[PDB]
Amino acid sequence: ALLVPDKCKFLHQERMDVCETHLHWHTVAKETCSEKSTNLHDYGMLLPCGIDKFRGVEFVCCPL
Repeated sequence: ALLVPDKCKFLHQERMDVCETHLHWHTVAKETCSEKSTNLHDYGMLLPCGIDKFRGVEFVCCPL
């Protein structure tokens, strides 16, 4: 479980049809925080579908 601090927002994204890399998900997360002028505070991999493969990510974006 992730603590959500200092008025940051919690976001999850999950696609049954998708089994992708950590590298993929870290970018998605980072591009989503970035897109709203907020930083990626940290993240977590959802549903292992293989070595370095997952179907989702949860993450925390904080205000600049």
